[PDB]
Amino acid sequence: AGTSICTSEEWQGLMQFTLPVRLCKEIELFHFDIGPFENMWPGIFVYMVHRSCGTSCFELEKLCRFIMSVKKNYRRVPYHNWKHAVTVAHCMYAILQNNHTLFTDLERKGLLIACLCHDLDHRGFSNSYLQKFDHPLAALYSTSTMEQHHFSQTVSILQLEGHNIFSTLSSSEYEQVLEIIRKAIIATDLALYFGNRKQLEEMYQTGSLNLNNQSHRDRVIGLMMTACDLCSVTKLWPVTKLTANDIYAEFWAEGDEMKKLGIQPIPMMDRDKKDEVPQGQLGFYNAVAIPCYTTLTQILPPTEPLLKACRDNLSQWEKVIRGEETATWI
Ligand SMILES: Cc1cc(C)nc(N)n1
Ligand code: NI
Ligand code: NI
Repeated sequence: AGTSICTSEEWQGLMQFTLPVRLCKEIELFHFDIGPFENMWPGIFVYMVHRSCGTSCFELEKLCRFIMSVKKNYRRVPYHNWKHAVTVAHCMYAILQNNHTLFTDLERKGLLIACLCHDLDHRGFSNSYLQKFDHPLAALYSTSTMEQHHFSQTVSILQLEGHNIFSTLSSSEYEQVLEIIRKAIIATDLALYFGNRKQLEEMYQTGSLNLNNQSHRDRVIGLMMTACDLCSVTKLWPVTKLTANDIYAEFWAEGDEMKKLGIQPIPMMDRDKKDEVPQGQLGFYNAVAIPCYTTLTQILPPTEPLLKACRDNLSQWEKVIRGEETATWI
């Protein structure tokens, strides 16, 4: 109920934080895994905003209140949580650093914020669930149901006293950035991704793609959002594999609720069907991740390491299917 607000101790604590020097180098790399540095996550986000957008892009007090309140509005769910938020934001930073002047200052700040915020107040339930059982959210938001909620939650956070990090923008740039953020968040609806990716592939292959064309820009940004949302699949295998455990933990909890409502869940969400997971992952990589990073690499060549990593993980799932797994810890 209502929007949660960070404590003074929380945001002041973040203000005083300094990132260990060794990580400054690592954070630049696509494969960087935030996993082992939980206490540093919010500081890691400040760092990325500061490197990408300058230490004066936002008032530091407002930025630190914003970040710690964002954290407090992620729920303690197995996957769509704070850790996922910072991970997605880190992928965006890496894409932007490698593609820096293709994007405006306003686009970089909006996108880094959009990624941090893009799953705000996720409950561990899919759009499929919300719509199947007519959750109130589905009444309010007929398509892209959770994504429209994530955007609404973002704007609610900006509206907290002292949290409006975009207040100092010109009224016109203010409207532009909220639009950048809205579009970016809505684009994290995977339902939209299939069409977007297909469109982009065609525009690329015919050579009509034009980043001076706002609709094209929006689409490229959309695909960047997908690439970042799915970046678990671009990490080193052990990291990818542990993250998959958390994702399925959420799926099986949803499947359980469906069973209570008289409906057998899709196999992916069925905890009595774990034998099908390796094949399910294969389908996911072949249908979603591989094409995503393939097209992104065509459009932004510096993102190639994402695609190489995703390819290596596909291979690992293939090995699992064939019975070639080595030891795994959970
Ligand atoms: C977000 C997501 C969803 C699925 C089915 N697999 C993976 N790896 N990631
Ligand atoms: Ni989402
Ligand atoms: Ni997400």
